[PDB]
Amino acid sequence: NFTPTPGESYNKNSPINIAAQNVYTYVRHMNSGHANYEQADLMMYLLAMD
Amino acid sequence: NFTPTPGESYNKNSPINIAAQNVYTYVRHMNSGHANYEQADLMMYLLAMD
Repeated sequence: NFTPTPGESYNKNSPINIAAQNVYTYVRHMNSGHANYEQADLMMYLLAMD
Repeated sequence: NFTPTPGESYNKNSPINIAAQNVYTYVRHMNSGHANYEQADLMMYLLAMD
């Protein structure tokens, strides 16, 4: 019986936040336009999808 | 035992600021969208990466 986790996180130097930065600059630099969401909104969406 | 430096800088006519202008108009004119950072933010990022 398990709980899905993003890993431990205490600050922006966490691997989930560095991954949020990496995936947000991948997605934002592939989509023409001004986004309305930040990197943390995209990673929280990406965990809710999990 | 050395200290890495951007060169001497007293105003915007400095070579680090002219280089900031040059690299910022290279990066901004290759990326579709409205940036949120200025030229000085990009050059300070580019020195922190060094």
